[PDB]
Amino acid sequence: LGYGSWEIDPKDLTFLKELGTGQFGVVKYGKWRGQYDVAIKMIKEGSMSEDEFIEEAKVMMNLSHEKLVQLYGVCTKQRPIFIITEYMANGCLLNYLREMRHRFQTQQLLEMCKDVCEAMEYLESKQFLHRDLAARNCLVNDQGVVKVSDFGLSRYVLDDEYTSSVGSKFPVRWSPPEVLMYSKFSSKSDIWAFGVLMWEIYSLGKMPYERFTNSETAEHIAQGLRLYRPHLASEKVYTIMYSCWHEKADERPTFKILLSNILDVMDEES
Ligand SMILES: Cc1nn(C(C)C)c(C)c1-c1nc2c(-c3ccc4c(c3)CCCC[C@H]4NC(=O)c3nc(C(C)(C)C)no3)ccnc2[nH]1
Repeated sequence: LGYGSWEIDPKDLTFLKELGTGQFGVVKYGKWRGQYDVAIKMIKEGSMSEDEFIEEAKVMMNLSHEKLVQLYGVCTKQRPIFIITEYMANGCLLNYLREMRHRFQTQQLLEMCKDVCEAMEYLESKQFLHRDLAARNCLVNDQGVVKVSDFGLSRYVLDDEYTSSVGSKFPVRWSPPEVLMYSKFSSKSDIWAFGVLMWEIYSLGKMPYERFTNSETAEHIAQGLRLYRPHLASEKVYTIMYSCWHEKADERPTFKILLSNILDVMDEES
């Protein structure tokens, strides 16, 4: 009584560990009904357009793919509201990449790219944009599988420093020229970001354009210059990520085409 299909009873949650603090505040690890691992976003007051998100959560619930971090439900009766998601034991892809001890083989790096590409192909098939695809917004489970996280939530951020294209928190380094110039988001801006994500993976989580500021990056990419080949990327892998950065959005591949290209390179580089 008093819960829709989207609604989780917060009394069913056991809080176990703090995972960190992001754009909407603290996120914790816990259990649901004593036995199911979950992550719990405790949505900071003022940080989210909550009513709009709650309506969208109904759509997000139905986005189900193995390589997408699942939304399990929301707790909306109380302030702060909670968002309950799939838990990922190996944490953020960016941090995971930066842990040199893993000493990833290039086949593992390509598999990470494929994991993300599968998730993104699924989202593309639902005409659903991520809008902030980057290694920091991917997660890794205890089997080393990478999944895409927090797809679509950018739409509900109430922080001008995140939303404004000249804001301090805006993902300049993952954005195509038409986003930077006209804030024109499309499937093809997710494609561009995916190419940068591939670059992050093969660079083991270096900052894209690490020697530039955001402002200098915007200027660089408007002049047609690009990231260049990470040491661990083969020429074939580099060709794939580079294909994501065509100046003309309509000349960039789809995620289906990228997936096919990644599978081909796996077959050629096994
Ligand atoms: C990390 C981490 N380390 N470890 C070990 C290895 C030490 C573990 C187990 C984790 C871990 N973390 C998660 C999370 C999670 C997701 C998002 C976030 C957080 C945590 C908090 C950190 C800040 C970003 C934070 N962004 C957000 O909440 C958000 N960003 C957005 C954007 C795009 C801005 C729209 N929307 O929500 C979810 C599911 N399983 C997890 N496992």
